[PDB]
Amino acid sequence: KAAESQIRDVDFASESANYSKANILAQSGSYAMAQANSSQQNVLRLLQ
Amino acid sequence: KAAESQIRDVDFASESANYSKANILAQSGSYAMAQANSSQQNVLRLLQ
Repeated sequence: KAAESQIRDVDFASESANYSKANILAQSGSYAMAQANSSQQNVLRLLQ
Repeated sequence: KAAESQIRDVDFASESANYSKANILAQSGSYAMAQANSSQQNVLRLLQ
């Protein structure tokens, strides 16, 4: 029963680290997308 | 998609320059046409 646990279950020690890392990366990626969508507003200064 | 954009779309950077240049040229050409039409009034001074 212990040898099976070694294969099947997850260790919350590492799992919470992975989750927090992925969450901060999600925030960063959302900011990057929000900036990428806006990165073209400068063209209007040419046209106006 | 980016490789296609490189071939198909236009860059407003250069396009606005081309457009403004052509517009100023149009104004100058219109003035030149007006002066060309008017450049014959001086004959009347002979006849009068």
